Amino acid sequence: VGTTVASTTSRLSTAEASSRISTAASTLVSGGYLNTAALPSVIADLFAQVGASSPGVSDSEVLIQVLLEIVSSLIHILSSSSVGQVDFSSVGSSAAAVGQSMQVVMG
Amino acid sequence: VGTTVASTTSRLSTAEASSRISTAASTLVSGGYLNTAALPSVIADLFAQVGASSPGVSDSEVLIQVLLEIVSSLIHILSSSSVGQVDFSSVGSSAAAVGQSMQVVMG
Repeated sequence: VGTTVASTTSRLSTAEASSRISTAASTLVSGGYLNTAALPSVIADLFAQVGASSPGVSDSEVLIQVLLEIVSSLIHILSSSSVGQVDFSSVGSSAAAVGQSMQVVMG
Repeated sequence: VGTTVASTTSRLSTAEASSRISTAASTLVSGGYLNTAALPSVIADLFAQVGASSPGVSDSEVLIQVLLEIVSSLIHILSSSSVGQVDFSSVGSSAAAVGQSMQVVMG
């Protein structure tokens, strides 16, 4: 998986990755916060745009790119945030929400 | 990669993943915000914890688990956050930070 990281990172350092990330973060917190109703939408989009440019790529490599853009977006958001008071009793829904989104990337 | 998602999600729904996520988020925003100095530390930890339980697993499957816990944590945080004013000029460092952390997971 190592060599795979050096492949997706090379394409993520391009202007293209910047645009996608902007749309992923712009929609992720569009309404004003994290919308699970878009989580699966953004993930499916990124994998679609990137998957269309590299159809001969492997499901793995393409996957590493989808997560690279997703994190890059949400991450850029926290940079400004301050992380107030979060309840650990939410991790359950958080892990479930993400686990369900993956279902949209594979189908 | 589809079958891989149904494999990591099955183990992520266990109390084990819950704990890991707690430390991933508790430390991700410990100081009060996102610390890039820990980004590579948390990712390397999760990959180690899960990698120690499933040594016969594939670098791919194990990878999908490392990102599943990371997102579950950060995500659980936003649930409480309100996402103030974020600058798109931060995406660059965001994508770079994550793209650099991967190097700590495989080296």
